Amino acid sequence: IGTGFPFDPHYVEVLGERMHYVDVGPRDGTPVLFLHGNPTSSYVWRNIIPHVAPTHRCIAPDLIGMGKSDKPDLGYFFDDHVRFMDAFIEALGLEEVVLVIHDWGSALGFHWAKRNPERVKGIAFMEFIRPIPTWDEWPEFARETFQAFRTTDVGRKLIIDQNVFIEGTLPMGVVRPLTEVEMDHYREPFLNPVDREPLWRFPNELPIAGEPANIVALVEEYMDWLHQSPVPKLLFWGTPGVLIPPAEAARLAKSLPNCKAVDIGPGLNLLQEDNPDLIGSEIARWLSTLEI
Ligand SMILES: *CCCCCCOCCOCCNC(=O)c1ccc(C(=O)O)c(-c2c3ccc(=[N+](C)C)cc-3oc3cc(N(C)C)ccc23)c1
Ligand SMILES: [Cl-]
Repeated sequence: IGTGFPFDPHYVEVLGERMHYVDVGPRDGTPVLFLHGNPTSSYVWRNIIPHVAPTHRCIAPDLIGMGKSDKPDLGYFFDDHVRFMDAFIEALGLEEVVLVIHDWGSALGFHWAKRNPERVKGIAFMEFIRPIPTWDEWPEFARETFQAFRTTDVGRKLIIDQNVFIEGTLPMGVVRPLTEVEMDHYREPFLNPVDREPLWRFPNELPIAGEPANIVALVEEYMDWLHQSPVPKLLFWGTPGVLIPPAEAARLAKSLPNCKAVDIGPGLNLLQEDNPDLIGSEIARWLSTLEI
């Protein structure tokens, strides 16, 4: 499994800030837009892109506050990410896209697609944001720790002051051990404790047991859109999962129109880090089939 990130940095000014993005592959045709989540960056896609890039343009931004993108003194609410991602997509002139999305990047991508349904030609997704109706549907092993994260004093202490989302949660979201290079590359954006705001606001945004009500609503709205859309869909899932347990993956593979579902083997949240070969191969192949 490659630890390298052999992509030249590109930057675009967005709302007066700058965002970093990978942009590889051919200049024409429909681009594939890869959206990471918490607490990753475009780095999470490094072993998936090289399988897609021979045939398609691959664009992988770092969310505002993350990666190599700028770090303005925001609250990094989901609304903030929405604003910056809408503006990134316009600043690059993108017209139609294929979306490849994960964790909070999935809330972004689905919320975009709902609002711009004529510009979305396919969606591949994995470990994605859906409403978690009660805390019982959060996995038991991570339950206590996510509940602590969703406080101000204790959660900030953990995420911001002790860097637990990077040091603890991130390796607990991958079945294989991450290597020290890997860990250092995920550490890099968050060396300064003050830059850890998004790492804490994210889990506080998770739509769990009805809260926060605004996020619950928005997520329900794009899940309804999704259930009704004929757009081609590709769902990766793993066992036991985190956000998407196998039973849920099986239900969505039948409930969503035009949905192909692919089991990656063992997986928790960062499926890309457990089976990037399968994921990149199956995306490249599926992309071919969107023309058939
Ligand atoms: C969009 C959703 C994203 C989900 C992201 C990944 O998924 C969630 C899986 O949740 C795990 C939640 N639990 C913890 O973060 C946690 C609990 C207990 C302990 C612990 O060590 O007591 C840690 C922990 C570590 C666990 C594993 C680990 N590995 C596999 C190398 C390393 C750990 O290191 C630390 C370090 C600290 N510090 C104070 C620095 C604290 C806890 C751990 C995590
Ligand atoms: Cl999160």
